[PDB]
Amino acid sequence: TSLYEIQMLNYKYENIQLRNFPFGGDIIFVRIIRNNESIVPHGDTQLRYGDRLIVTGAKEYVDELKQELE
Amino acid sequence: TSLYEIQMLNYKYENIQLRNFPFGGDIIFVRIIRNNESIVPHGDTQLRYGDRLIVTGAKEYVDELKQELEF
Ligand SMILES: Nc1ncnc2c1ncn2[C@@H]1O[C@@H]2COP(=O)(O)O[C@H]3[C@@H](O)[C@H](n4cnc5c(N)ncnc54)O[C@@H]3COP(=O)(O)O[C@H]2[C@H]1O
Repeated sequence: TSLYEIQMLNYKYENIQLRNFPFGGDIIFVRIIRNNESIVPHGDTQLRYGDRLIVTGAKEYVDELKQELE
Repeated sequence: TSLYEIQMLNYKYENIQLRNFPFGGDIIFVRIIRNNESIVPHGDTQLRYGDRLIVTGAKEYVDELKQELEF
């Protein structure tokens, strides 16, 4: 698998924009599924509680990010 | 999530930075496969001749990118 899904269930990251997010490693947000819509994420895209994040990167950082976010 | 592969066959864009690419649409480069390895693309990342660009986004702009990069 190369596309992983992570739930954004951490209140500490609400309204935090991708351009300021402190990534656990080399990761790109491929899509964010929010309110039944699939968004192509960019720098000023803000995380929201309940977001379904579709991410790609090495399993390590993905796992790392997963722990912090959900 | 649809991903599309685009070959970087246009020397016009070689060495150009992702932060400096003129995007005319809603698109993200999910992966670049370069020198037999699969890499995660960022702002500094350069397009290099022969790159296999894996992209996601508005299909209309994917199509324009394919014109620019591999036609
Ligand atoms: N995979 C990709 N596909 C297409 N273009 C790409 C790209 N990765 C980087 N870029 C382009 O480079 C900018 C520079 O990227 P950078 O990684 O330095 O700087 C970024 C980055 O760390 C964060 N960001 C934006 N989108 C992101 C994403 N999908 N995943 C992770 N971080 C993102 O916001 C900073 C400013 O974002 P902004 O989009 O307004 O500005 C973008 C975008 O035009």
